[PDB]
Amino acid sequence: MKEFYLTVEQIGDSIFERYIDSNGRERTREVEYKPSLFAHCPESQATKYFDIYGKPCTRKLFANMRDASQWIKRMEDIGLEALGMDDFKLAYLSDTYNYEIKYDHTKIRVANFDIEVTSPDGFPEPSQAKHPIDAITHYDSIDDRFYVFDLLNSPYGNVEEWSIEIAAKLQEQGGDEVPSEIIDKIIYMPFDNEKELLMEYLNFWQQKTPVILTGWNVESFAIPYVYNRIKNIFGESTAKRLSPHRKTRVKVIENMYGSREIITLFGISVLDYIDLYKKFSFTNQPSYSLDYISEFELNVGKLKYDGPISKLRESNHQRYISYNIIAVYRVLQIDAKRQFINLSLDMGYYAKIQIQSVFSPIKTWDAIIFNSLKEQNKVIPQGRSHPVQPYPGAFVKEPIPNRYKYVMSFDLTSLYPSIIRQVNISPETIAGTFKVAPLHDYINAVAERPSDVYSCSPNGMMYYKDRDGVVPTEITKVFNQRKEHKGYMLAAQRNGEIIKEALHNPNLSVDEPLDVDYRFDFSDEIKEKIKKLSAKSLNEMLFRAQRTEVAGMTAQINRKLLINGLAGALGNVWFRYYDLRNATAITTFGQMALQWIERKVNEYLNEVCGTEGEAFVLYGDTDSIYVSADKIIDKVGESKFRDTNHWVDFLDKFARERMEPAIDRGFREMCEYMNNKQHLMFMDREAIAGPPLGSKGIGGFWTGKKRYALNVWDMEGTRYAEPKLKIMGLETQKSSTPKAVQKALKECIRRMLQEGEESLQEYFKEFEKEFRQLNYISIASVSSANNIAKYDVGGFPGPKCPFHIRGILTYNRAIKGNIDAPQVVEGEKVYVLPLREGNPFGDKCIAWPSGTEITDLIKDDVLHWMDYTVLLEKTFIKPLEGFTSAAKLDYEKKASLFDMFDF
DNA sequence: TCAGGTAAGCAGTCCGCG
DNA sequence: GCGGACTGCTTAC
Ligand SMILES: Cc1cn([C@H]2C[C@H](O)[C@@H](COP(=O)(O)OP(=O)(O)OP(=O)(O)O)O2)c(=O)[nH]c1=O
Ligand SMILES: [Ca+2]
Ligand SMILES: [Ca+2]
Ligand SMILES: [Ca+2]
Ligand SMILES: [Ca+2]
Ligand SMILES: [Ca+2]
Ligand SMILES: [Ca+2]
Repeated sequence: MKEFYLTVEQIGDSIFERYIDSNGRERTREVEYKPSLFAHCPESQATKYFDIYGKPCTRKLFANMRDASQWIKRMEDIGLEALGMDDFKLAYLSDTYNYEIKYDHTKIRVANFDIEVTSPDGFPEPSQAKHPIDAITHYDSIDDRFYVFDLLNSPYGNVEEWSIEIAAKLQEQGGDEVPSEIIDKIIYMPFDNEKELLMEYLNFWQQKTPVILTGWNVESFAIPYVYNRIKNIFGESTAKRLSPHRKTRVKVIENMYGSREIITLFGISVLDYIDLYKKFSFTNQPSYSLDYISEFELNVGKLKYDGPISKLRESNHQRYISYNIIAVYRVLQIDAKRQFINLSLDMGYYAKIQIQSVFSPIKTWDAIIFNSLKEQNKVIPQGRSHPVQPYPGAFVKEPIPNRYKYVMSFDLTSLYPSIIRQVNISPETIAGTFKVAPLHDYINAVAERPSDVYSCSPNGMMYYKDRDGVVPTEITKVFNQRKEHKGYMLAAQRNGEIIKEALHNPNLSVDEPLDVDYRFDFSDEIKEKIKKLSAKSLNEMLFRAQRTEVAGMTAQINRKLLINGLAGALGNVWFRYYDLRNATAITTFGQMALQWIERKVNEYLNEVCGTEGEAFVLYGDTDSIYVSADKIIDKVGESKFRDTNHWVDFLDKFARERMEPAIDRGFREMCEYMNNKQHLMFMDREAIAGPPLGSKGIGGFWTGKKRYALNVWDMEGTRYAEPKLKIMGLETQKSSTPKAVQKALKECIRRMLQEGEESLQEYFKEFEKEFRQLNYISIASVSSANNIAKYDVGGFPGPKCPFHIRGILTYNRAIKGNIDAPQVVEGEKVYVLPLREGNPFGDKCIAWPSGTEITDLIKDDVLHWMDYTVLLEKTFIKPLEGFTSAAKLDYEKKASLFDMFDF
């Protein structure tokens, strides 16, 4: 096997590297790496190094890394460009791994741990670390073992040994329901004192030093706590053994509001799973507690316990230890599903970066482009300082607020990256500028053709056409990877729908799930065998189909994130290739393409229906168009269809055979208009929407930009066994809206689109009548809480105080002088509820940490003074009024004349 | 909420709107 | 009441 790196660090004048050697063994080496940088020179000619612009460069080989860094400072003092990779470990990896890296994950030590620390006086601050660490579970992926370190004797209590036998038993037997599949994988180590616990942990850490270190909030809690605790007890040198190079750094993380401190452990890549989840999951949650995310991702219920956590070890150490083990497991289960570690490794090695750099598309692209250019002997430019300037983005059409019965959407494949490729936008393909006409002139094809020589964007920029730029070239590579995984995702989706179909008629027989690859469309053979399976086996298969879909989704959606991130990286001052000319060239081009093809679709459809000037495109956002299809359906007549699937077939055929060709023709013309290098505007049908045939459903509606709902039957080639509501923007999609309210609004929408005005009024009446039985948490609003301090004036709301902040301030007064009550954390999310006037809290609302029950100190009093009426109007009625009005219907039955009986 | 980008919606505060 | 200016927060793309 080829070697691969595990980690890389710069310490003084040494590169420190952990790696896997050609034998498959983990290794560590110190390399006094001498870096090279470059300077412009006259042709000469030496001379094999050229900058991206083609200007000749002399390589300057440095004695050590500090000389190289100091030289960069001198070149700035003098006012001259210091060229080349100034992040010296990237140059190191580039020289040391001059090939496409093939990693073997089973050789990489992925660790995930969680710790427990008991605290009577509130939250155990990692900076202080003044309380004993009384438990650590550390799973090791190489050993496949959960290592449990359990403190028996504490100032906060002396406990008995944990029982694995009691832990395995059901909650109903009195045990802790530790999953049977991990029981045998537990290595349990009890300790008589915390010193002996920490000493073994460090010895253990040394024998099995993590490469990849993860967990839930491990970066913000477990790592800083463990390091500081050890620091307080043994001294800093001992704490520093958490790093295989014995180097650590207190690092300050800045944001908009304040600053926290984390501990950088050199020679380890920390990928905090909460952070992977937030970057890669593409879900906005009301809470990021492990409990909450586990429920959502895995459908496993909350770990129940009586009393507060700060009394749990003392009252139930058995359960304490067991919940610490389950915590670690639940993260592994989430990763088994979402595969974010795999993803991170994939991308990290592809880019040749430190794995933890995957969180930064800027750092990822810097490296991909650097390695690409080094291969051609090209030298990268120096990073400059730029002032942050706003620039324009996409076009969003203003829709006429209305019901819309029949809709087909069309969408451009990977828009921004395709534009980069079509136009050939790169730092070194800039050819010049042309005199620009107002955008509408280019849209309506009446402006002077920008150029006869170069590939153009309507923002004024012209690009070379002889060769592909390094941005287009490299972005094409990641795009192709993305297209493979998306293939798998869509295939697993289709497969999922065939299984769902077969569930309508499950055979009565004891059998097993078929060994199949859900990444590929089911053969006719597999299809028939499925029609013969039991409900149990079909369900087990659906689950696997849905897991294959989620793995494909992660691999595809995040590659899409990386490629789109390049488009935006160009508009980021910290990026080596920041150029607002290039970022605006991408966005302006997109504005044109959309509005150009709106004009084209209108013309085609107006011609084919024999009308003049009617809008067929009702809406569009960034890269998609929504086309009214009422007139196409009405031409062949609604009564001419067998069932819903029949008109869905018909429109599918209309869109694939008549529409897309016309759209392709239109986009080809725009390519030759802008004189682009390559036609890559591919706009395929996405969704086909409408009511169930024979129903009073309205099909879909829009209330404004980014706010609409559609009843979808087919999406990207997936024919739904059950119609799917595609709701964009509306309150059902916002994390700030209550759960109960999301469900209810959704049902109201379902009824409007699938059933009609009457069915809608049935539900609203019933909801309104029962809503006061709903659990207080399921009707709380959620909100992130920033700048509580800013609006805090002596316990009371300052001027302009936000509603949710007032709720927090109210919560603070009610719990004042109590260290044990859960504190609201600045920057996290809170649940919010309105309070009836006259309450003992003395204000109109209260807030408390989301994902939690409100403390028993005030719960009863909160539940009593809860303003239901206000909740109903704000979160539910108002939004519903907005839907019903846009769609031209009523949620309350209005008074007619056909009713007054007997009169 | 350390970690590509812009567009644009809605809740709420404050206050004008004779 | 409702909107406009403004802050704060969230989603669509
Ligand atoms: C979803 C999304 C889109 N965009 C921009 C860039 C996209 O090219 C453009 C269109 O978005 P999308 O239509 O959502 O996706 P896409 O065209 O990039 O890729 P595909 O349709 O094949 O899945 O909007 C972002 O900048 N960030 C995002 O998170
Ligand atoms: Ca815990
Ligand atoms: Ca698209
Ligand atoms: Ca798409
Ligand atoms: Ca059957
Ligand atoms: Ca789209
Ligand atoms: Ca097509």
